[PDB]
Amino acid sequence: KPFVPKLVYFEPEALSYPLGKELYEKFTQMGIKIRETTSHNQVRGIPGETELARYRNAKSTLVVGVRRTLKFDSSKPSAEYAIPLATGCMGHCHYCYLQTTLGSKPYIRVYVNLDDIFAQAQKYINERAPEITRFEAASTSDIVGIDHLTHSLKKAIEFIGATDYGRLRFVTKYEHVDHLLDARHNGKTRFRFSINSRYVINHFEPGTSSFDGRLAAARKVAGAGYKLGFVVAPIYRHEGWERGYFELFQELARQLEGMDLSDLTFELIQHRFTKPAKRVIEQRYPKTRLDLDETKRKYKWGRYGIGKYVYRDEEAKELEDTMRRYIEQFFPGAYVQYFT
Ligand SMILES: C[Se@@+](CC[C@H](N)C(=O)O)C[C@H]1O[C@@H](n2cnc3c(N)ncnc32)[C@H](O)[C@@H]1O
Ligand code: SF4
Repeated sequence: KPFVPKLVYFEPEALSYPLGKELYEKFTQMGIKIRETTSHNQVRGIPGETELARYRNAKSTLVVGVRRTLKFDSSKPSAEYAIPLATGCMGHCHYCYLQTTLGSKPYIRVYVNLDDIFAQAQKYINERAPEITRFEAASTSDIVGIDHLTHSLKKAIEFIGATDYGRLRFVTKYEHVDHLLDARHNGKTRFRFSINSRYVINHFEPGTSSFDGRLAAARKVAGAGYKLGFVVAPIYRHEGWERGYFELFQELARQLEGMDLSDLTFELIQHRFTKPAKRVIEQRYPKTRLDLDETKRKYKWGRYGIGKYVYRDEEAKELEDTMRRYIEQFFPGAYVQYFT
């Protein structure tokens, strides 16, 4: 509010880059505890005697490192590629799918070699030009929520804005967007916000900005000329979900009335969870009301990893049809990019 870490790790090589140097100067000036780590993927000594303590303390830890990977992962259906600027999040969403992603770490990571990263991005753009290449910057982090510390996203926005065939997009649950409002985005960045029913936000999204805060930020970014979008996710069949999601879209329309919404986009993602999710989530959030009963679900098998549970076809279809009705009612001429 906005996020500031209570412990910072640096890779020694990180100090060779402007961002690493800048962050070391900032955090030493603030008197924050700073440690050294050989790799940002191998961070040792995070305080805590229990698993819950170590998890919660990791969520208050920042790790400053060099990105050595290299190839960008695909990010379909959002975008062609995930541009890697950060990994991890300070938020505590009970359902967060990043918790059980292969190789995910609970701490927040930021990468300092932006020249390298943007160079590789340009390479991907050139490989496909004159076709457009889209980059997702919040695939494995809340890149916006972290950004006031680094301005790495602001730099990426302006990098992409300068390109002819590159486009950028990202989604956030945080309202701390003021430093991004004067960025030279050149119309090539889609600024999105995660929204949900009152039930889901109140019960499952602690440590994030409120709905009203997210909408205040949305009006700001739209007013600064960014393309605006919303991601309705996770779509979760809680008791009274039909009316809950009806009221979401009704309230969303009221909070955006007056504004031009001719190019507004919606993305719909149903709640999914993996086989190890129940054990992990119940350890980290003992009092959660999140239902992870796999017997009511359909399993989608993994390809190179493990798969996940989604709602059954009938219930998934019901969710999709209902969401599409609401968007048609309150946002005629808004585009629904996908339901998954
Ligand atoms: C990985 Se989230 C990273 C970006 C940012 N920190 C944010 O929260 O918007 C990206 C989206 O995915 C959703 N999401 C998270 N977990 C799940 C899930 N388990 N099932 C279904 N959806 C899940 C979140 O609500 C987001 O809309
Ligand atoms: S804000 Fe996004 S990345 Fe952070 S815990 Fe919530 S879903 Fe996960």
